[PDB]
Amino acid sequence: RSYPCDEKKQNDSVIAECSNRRLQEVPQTVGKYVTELDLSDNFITHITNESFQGLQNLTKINLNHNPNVNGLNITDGAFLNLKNLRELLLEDNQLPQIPSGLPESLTELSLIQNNIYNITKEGISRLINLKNLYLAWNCYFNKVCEKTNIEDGVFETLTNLELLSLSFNSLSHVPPKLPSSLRKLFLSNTQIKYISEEDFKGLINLTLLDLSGNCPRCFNAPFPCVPCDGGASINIDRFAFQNLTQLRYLNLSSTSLRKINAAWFKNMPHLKVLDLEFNYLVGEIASGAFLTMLPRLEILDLSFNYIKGSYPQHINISRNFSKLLSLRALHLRGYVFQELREDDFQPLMQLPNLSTINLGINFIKQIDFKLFQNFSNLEIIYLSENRISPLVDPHSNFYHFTRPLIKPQCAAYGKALDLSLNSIFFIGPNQFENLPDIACLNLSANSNAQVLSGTEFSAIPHVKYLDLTNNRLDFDNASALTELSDLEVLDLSYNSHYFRIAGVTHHLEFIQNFTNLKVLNLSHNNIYTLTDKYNLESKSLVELVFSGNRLDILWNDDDNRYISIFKGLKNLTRLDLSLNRLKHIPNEAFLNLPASLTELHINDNMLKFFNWTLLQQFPRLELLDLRGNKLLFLTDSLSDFTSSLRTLLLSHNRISHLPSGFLSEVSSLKHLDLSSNLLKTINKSATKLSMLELHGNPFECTCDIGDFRRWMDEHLNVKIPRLVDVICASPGDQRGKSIVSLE
Amino acid sequence: RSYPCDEKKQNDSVIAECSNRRLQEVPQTVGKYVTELDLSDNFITHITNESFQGLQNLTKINLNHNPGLNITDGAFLNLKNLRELLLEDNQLPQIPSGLPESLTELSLIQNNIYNITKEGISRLINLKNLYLAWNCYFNKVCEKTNIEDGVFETLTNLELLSLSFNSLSHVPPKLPSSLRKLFLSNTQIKYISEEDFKGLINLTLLDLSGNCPRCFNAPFPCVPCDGGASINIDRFAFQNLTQLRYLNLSSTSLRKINAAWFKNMPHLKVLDLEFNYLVGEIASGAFLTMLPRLEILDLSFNYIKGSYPQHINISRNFSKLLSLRALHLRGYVFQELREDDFQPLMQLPNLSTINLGINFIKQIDFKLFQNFSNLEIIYLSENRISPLVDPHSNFYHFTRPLIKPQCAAYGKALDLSLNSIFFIGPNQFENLPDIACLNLSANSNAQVLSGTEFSAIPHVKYLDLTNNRLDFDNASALTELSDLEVLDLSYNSHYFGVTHHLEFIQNFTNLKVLNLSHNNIYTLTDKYNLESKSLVELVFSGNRLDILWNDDDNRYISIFKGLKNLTRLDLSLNRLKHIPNEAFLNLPASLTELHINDNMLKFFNWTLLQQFPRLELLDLRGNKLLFLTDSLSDFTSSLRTLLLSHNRISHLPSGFLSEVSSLKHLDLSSNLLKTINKKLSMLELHGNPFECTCDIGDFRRWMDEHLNVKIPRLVDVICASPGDQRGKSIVSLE
Ligand SMILES: *[C@@H]1O[C@H](CO)[C@@H](O[C@@H]2O[C@H](CO)[C@@H](O[C@@H]3O[C@H](CO[C@H]4O[C@H](CO)[C@@H](O)[C@H](O)[C@@H]4O)[C@@H](O)[C@H](O[C@H]4O[C@H](CO)[C@@H](O)[C@H](O)[C@@H]4O)[C@@H]3O)[C@H](O)[C@H]2NC(C)=O)[C@H](O)[C@H]1NC(C)=O
Ligand SMILES: *[C@@H]1O[C@H](CO)[C@@H](O[C@@H]2O[C@H](CO)[C@@H](O[C@@H]3O[C@H](CO[C@H]4O[C@H](CO)[C@@H](O)[C@H](O)[C@@H]4O)[C@@H](O)[C@H](O)[C@@H]3O)[C@H](O)[C@H]2NC(C)=O)[C@H](O)[C@H]1NC(C)=O
Ligand SMILES: *[C@@H]1O[C@H](CO)[C@@H](O[C@@H]2O[C@H](CO)[C@@H](O[C@H]3O[C@H](CO[C@H]4O[C@H](CO)[C@@H](O)[C@H](O)[C@@H]4O)[C@@H](O)[C@H](O)[C@@H]3O)[C@H](O)[C@H]2NC(C)=O)[C@H](O)[C@H]1NC(C)=O
Ligand SMILES: *[C@@H]1O[C@H](CO)[C@@H](O[C@@H]2O[C@H](CO)[C@@H](O[C@@H]3O[C@H](CO)[C@@H](O)[C@H](O)[C@@H]3O)[C@H](O)[C@H]2NC(C)=O)[C@H](O)[C@H]1NC(C)=O
Ligand SMILES: *[C@@H]1O[C@H](CO)[C@@H](O[C@@H]2O[C@H](CO)[C@@H](O)[C@H](O)[C@H]2NC(C)=O)[C@H](O)[C@H]1NC(C)=O
Ligand SMILES: *[C@@H]1O[C@H](CO)[C@@H](O[C@@H]2O[C@H](CO)[C@@H](O)[C@H](O)[C@H]2NC(C)=O)[C@H](O)[C@H]1NC(C)=O
Ligand SMILES: COc1ccc2c(-c3ccc(O)c(C)c3)ccnc2c1
Ligand SMILES: COc1ccc2c(-c3ccc(O)c(C)c3)ccnc2c1
Ligand SMILES: *[C@@H]1O[C@H](CO)[C@@H](O)[C@H](O)[C@H]1NC(C)=O
Ligand SMILES: *[C@@H]1O[C@H](CO)[C@@H](O)[C@H](O)[C@H]1NC(C)=O
Ligand SMILES: *[C@@H]1O[C@H](CO)[C@@H](O)[C@H](O)[C@H]1NC(C)=O
Repeated sequence: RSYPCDEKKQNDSVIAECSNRRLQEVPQTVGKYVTELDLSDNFITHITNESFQGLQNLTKINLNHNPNVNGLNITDGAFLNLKNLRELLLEDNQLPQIPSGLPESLTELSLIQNNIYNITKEGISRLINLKNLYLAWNCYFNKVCEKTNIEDGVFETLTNLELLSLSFNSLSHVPPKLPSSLRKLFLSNTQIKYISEEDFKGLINLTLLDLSGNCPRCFNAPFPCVPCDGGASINIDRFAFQNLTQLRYLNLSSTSLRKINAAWFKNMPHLKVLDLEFNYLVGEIASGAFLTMLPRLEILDLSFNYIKGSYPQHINISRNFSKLLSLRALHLRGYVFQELREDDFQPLMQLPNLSTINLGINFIKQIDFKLFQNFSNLEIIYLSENRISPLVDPHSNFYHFTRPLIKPQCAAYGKALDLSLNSIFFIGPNQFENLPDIACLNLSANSNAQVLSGTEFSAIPHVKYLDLTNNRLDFDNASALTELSDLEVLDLSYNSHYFRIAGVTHHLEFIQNFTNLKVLNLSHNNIYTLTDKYNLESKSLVELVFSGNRLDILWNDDDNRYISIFKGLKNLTRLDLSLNRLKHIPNEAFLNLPASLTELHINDNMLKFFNWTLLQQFPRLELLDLRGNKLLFLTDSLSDFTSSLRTLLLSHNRISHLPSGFLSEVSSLKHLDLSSNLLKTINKSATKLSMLELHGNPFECTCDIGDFRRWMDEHLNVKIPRLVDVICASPGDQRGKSIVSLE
Repeated sequence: RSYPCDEKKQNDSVIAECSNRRLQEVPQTVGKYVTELDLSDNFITHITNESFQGLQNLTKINLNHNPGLNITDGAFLNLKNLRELLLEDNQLPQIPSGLPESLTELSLIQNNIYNITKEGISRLINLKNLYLAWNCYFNKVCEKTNIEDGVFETLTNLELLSLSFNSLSHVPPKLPSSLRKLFLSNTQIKYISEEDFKGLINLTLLDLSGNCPRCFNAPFPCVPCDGGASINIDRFAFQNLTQLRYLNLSSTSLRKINAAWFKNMPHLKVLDLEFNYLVGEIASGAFLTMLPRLEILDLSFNYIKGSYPQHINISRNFSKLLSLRALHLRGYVFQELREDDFQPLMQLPNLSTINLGINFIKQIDFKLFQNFSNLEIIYLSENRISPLVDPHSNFYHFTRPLIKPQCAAYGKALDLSLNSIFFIGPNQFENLPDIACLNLSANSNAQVLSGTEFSAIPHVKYLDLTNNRLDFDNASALTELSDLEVLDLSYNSHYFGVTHHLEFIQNFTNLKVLNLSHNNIYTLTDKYNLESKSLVELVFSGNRLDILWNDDDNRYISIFKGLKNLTRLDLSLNRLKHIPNEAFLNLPASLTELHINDNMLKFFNWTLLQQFPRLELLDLRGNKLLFLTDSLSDFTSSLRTLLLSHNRISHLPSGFLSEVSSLKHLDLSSNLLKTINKKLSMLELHGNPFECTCDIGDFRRWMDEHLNVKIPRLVDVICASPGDQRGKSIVSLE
């Protein structure tokens, strides 16, 4: 049993997860087999040639974010002992210089978020084996440095370097003497205003070049931002990319470009992805000579080149967009325009592989929706943050929202269409005419108050995943949504009435109708009474998320109407009853919970009593989640009630005693979470167990606890995570120390 | 010191607050003098002869929300000065037998009283206001409220009679002539006879709302008459009702309004026609010519389902409304407002309020609001303007000012909240009248303010920009409003790690109140001080003063040093563990009210209160404070109100109060005091783990010696130990 780090196999090696544990120094108590050690986000202040002895097999060390709440003191040659160190991460360490005498065995070095202003031969030219060198975020908006200083030809000794990142350093100019081994050169936000012909010669293996943020488009810029003055674009010489014939990724976002020289791509027959966000290219989009130079371009971002002060009727799309044969995703966020017509997108209708059109946040009023029928491969039509009316961390892409436009689980069903955050206040009768066949649909957050009658979705009868979150919908008619017989997922999360006055009823009879409905989410609907039918019914449903409702009211109904609300959901395996303000559950009510359950969540309620006997009603149950409640005790023999339960989550409760033979014998239990409770100790009197969580208990650390210590040691198979936070409250002297420290 | 009731005199009388104390019976522990006894919201089950034994000097008794409640026939008879009895939410099956003739007001709301019998109330001759709403409404038991013939006819001083939320089917016969306010909402009365309201010549208010309701999109249950069928009101229904000031026909499913209804009704002042089907009537509108004295017309939510018309059709007969003060056309739902459409309201001399909330209007011809003599309130919330290039509440017409009063006070108010003004248009404000109060809240507004956006309405005194994404980095931002006094930027953040420039504040000659709550301010660029000679109030809640004051170079040690007129400052929710000792001394010495609550303070340097000779109120609630100083007098003589609840203070320094004569109100509720040892007016102790051992029944006597000092919530100052005692109130032990 390791301490303080959590140690485990990874692939074919053993790894030491030692992060966020308040260590003031590299431990010497690390396993012998460990080759990767993560000490990041700690209180480590100094590193000497002695810190990592007896650990010479180490391949990778991560020291990021040390220390927390002056920087890190790295003695010279501190690491020269480690003859196998490949990857060394020193990020956010407040380093004042490149540490000297770093092992020549290194292949990946990261020194981002430090105060390093000199890049010297001393520091890193002995490191002939570097593949990946990351020096970013060192001089930006800081009294010093004035300017990062790059000793002429530091690199070039680096004949194996493939990745170099100098982004976010005041460089003013591209370093000369860069190795020809480079494939990826990151120079975002480096105050490089001009790109000579000479600057990138000899880099005939370049696959990626990042020059974003040079001559920022500073307008409404979240971070500080010093534009070039004259509002001038970066200045790239004509033939400046002529011997870059491998370039696959070019990121010119936020370089104040008005004009794009088609010369730049003359020798770039493979350009795959072009970032042009945060520029002034409305003009160039209208004409665009350069579009003829990019028959292999797969991803084009022209987002956020709107013209301040302006809100034009139509978008202007060059004919040349049709020369983009290989285009897969066109990102046209925040161009800002009112009407979009069939004819405006004629160019894109020919592109065979175009599957994503992103028209996010253009505040568009009218769209000619039939136009999307005319595309062989549209999979994702993303129209969030428009005005359609009813119809009668420095390791993140800084500029292009890379996470999915639409929830995988929704898009997985087919063509997706996102109309969230528009003006669709009711669903017009022509709302969805001329749409192609949509499988996934977002109407979230449209202040939408439709009285659903069963005819609103007839034009797209095959929607499978429907997101209606954050509207004001009325599904009192039991025909509601019936035209969607293939619907599999429904999200009514956060749905209320338009008045947001307390006292709203709900009819849930529409649910029973669906023969393959699988997931329904009524979270935060504030349901306290159903009208007429007091049972939900489904032969298909598998998941109901009922959180943020008033089951506390429903089950305390003195006349007993909701004793079986859920029983008729006959296939249900997962039920989330969290946040329902539950003090206790009528025994009768709990025994009507569908016997089919596998996972039950009653966490974050106010339960003070739980009838462990009732788990006999539930032969298939595996996960029971009673976290964040007010429970005082546990039944002294669980086995007798269930032989199915795998995981029991009790954390954030008021349990001070473990019953005798509680764990002897739970039998089928693997994960037990008794963390943040009121245990002071554990009897030896209290198995197939494999996680036991205990951090956050006010443990009395005397000789009484010694029982448990030797139970732990004689049960290494049972993981107990997070030891650091298994804290003695008493008796300080002991207080604050980990219960693994005593004798 | 009355227990358990808190007692205090108001005018000649004397009140005994006695609610929310978990009482199971009527204390015989009651001040003999008490004339008003409030017992509501408790755990009471029985009322007897000698539940009020020697209390003949009682005048009002409230027993609402208890615990059903059981009352002995004649339980109240003894009390010959009993005027007002309130018995709501009591689960009563019948009207208590034998009630004092003396009653002028009775209330039996939210009970199960299905029969109104002479036996019950025919003796109560002096009744003026009788409330019986919500007894027979959607519970299978009681199909119908049974009302004895002429039961109310002996009540011949009866002014107000409410029976709303009861199935009656028809207006009861034999009502007394002295009725002035008859409330019959939600009663299932689809027909009004001529005889129903015969001769009620003192009526000023009639409520028929909710009979044959517009059930479509109704929050609570709802059942229309058969078909979309309207209430049926006989042509003569209202013929002898000349006094009527108030008529509520909300949600009666009206398509047609018979102008004859108003023939004999020249003084009608307020008329509710909300939630009906009168798009037609609004276009034609005969009834409109019969309403010369009407002041508040409400036509809200008459929208036709499925429809979204370009225009609104106002009949020209809208000009026959010469007394009009407020028109409420919410939820009509239309797309364009042309100058011509509101011709009929333009010379109505006293029209001060137009409310067009929730119409989803895309375009308005704004110059038209210039053709109005007395507009004060133009309410356009929840439309689509683009950038230009409880029983006793009102079910339907909601009452709560349309615009914060504080804003409206300044002059003409324009609320364009919840529209689509995603930036500020070059011509957004051209051809508006002279606006004093503007609400731009929640338009997803990303304007980079440059100092010229507002110059067509430069006389804005109160500007509300909350819930947008404004960029005010430029030092000229908003300066064009040199008369600006209130600025609200609550919840403003970038549309995507964002820094702030605040220089713009200094330029204002007359700015009173600045609100920056929830701006996640962690850094200022260039200038590190806020500066103003006018600012009285700053709200800096929900920002990163923890980061700013833990700067290495100490840039922000004088962030507010230069708000030299500052009286009120709010540093709540800033994640403060620790305020650097001299940063605290650089807060305006002008300060009167300093709020540092809902942070994480471990320590507080009580000495530094010397530098603040004006401080009346200090608020440190919701922190982790361990200690109070013993010598608070040395450090201030100004402080009146100190608030410490929700801290970890287990010790009260001896003679802490003695002598901080200045202190009037001291809140130590929800702290760790186990006890209290050896000129104040309130002291809050509840929520403390008191030890109820014999030592420190000192404090118990210290309470007796000082009756002047008020302790609220006494039933909740609760022994934790040794217990046994655990759960008992401190007051009870011996
Ligand atoms: C309304 O209610 C629904 C139903 O709950 C919510 O939608 C579900 O949301 C949950 C998360 O809240 C989703 O669960 C997550 O799925 C992710 C996708 O998993 C991939 O890989 C797994 C491997 O097993 C596959 O099963 C799956 O097909 C995918 O290929 C996972 O990333 C998530 O894993 C979580 O657990 C592990 C720990 O075990 C963590 O390491 C992860 O970080 C993570 O937290 C998780 O399982 C679920 O898939 C959604 N379902 C549907 C149908 O949409 C909605 O969110 C809710 N709506 C609103 C508004 O709240
Ligand atoms: C941003 O900060 C603003 C300034 O703090 C917030 O506005 C303030 O809101 C408080 C309450 O949150 C108001 O105080 C209330 O005012 C009413 C009315 O007071 C006036 O009239 C009464 C008689 O009716 C009289 O007694 C007073 O003397 C007043 O003249 C009080 O009745 C309440 O008890 C309470 O004090 C401030 O008045 C108000 N200031 C302004 C300038 O509006 C604002 O809400 C904040 N924004 C957000 C989003 O939170
Ligand atoms: C149909 O429209 C009717 C208007 O014709 C509505 O009648 C109004 O009913 C409301 C809600 O029950 C009632 O509530 C208010 O009155 C109580 C008494 O007023 C006191 O306080 C005020 C304020 O300071 C003062 O001006 C008064 O003199 C008095 O002292 C208040 O306790 C309560 O908080 C509330 O303000 C209205 O007074 C009543 N209007 C009249 C003129 O009687 C009716 O509600 C509506 N029906 C439905 C179902 O919506
Ligand atoms: C400008 O655009 C380029 C692409 O043209 C962006 O390059 C990408 O940068 C992101 C963020 O670092 C990289 O993602 C990372 O990948 C690695 C390795 O698989 C992983 O460790 C990280 O978790 C993350 O997934 C991405 O690889 C890199 N793209 C390529 C093709 O190398 C660049 O960030 C843009 N510049 C700015 C300032 O936004
Ligand atoms: C439908 O649109 C809404 C709004 O765009 C999406 O909501 C976002 O969801 C993610 C993950 O659930 C959150 O982190 C964001 O904060 C949400 N944004 C907002 C503005 O609320 C929603 O996920 C979309 N639905 C689908 C199925 O993709
Ligand atoms: C501007 O418009 C907003 C939106 O209607 C108003 O916001 C309300 O503020 C009050 C507090 O005064 C809250 O109780 C409500 O919840 C808010 N309503 C909404 C819909 O958010 C705001 O009051 C208006 N500003 C002024 C100055 O009148
Ligand atoms: C003077 O400052 C501005 C600021 C913002 C805009 C915008 C704008 C607004 C909100 C948005 O979400 C997007 C993408 C753009 C459009 C036009 N003109 C402006 C002028
Ligand atoms: C069949 O269901 C509906 C539901 C709602 C409407 C609405 C509507 C929506 C939301 C609102 O706030 C207002 C005031 C009206 C307008 C038209 N036709 C409808 C049809
Ligand atoms: C489109 O995608 C397919 C399969 O991924 C690929 O074979 C084809 O080359 C692509 N089309 C073009 C024009 O590049
Ligand atoms: C119930 O759902 C499970 C998947 O959760 C599935 O294996 C089973 O076939 C379903 N049975 C019915 C009747 O829906
Ligand atoms: C400072 O505040 C006081 C009280 O509101 C006021 O009388 C005075 O005019 C203000 N000072 C300035 C310079 O505006």
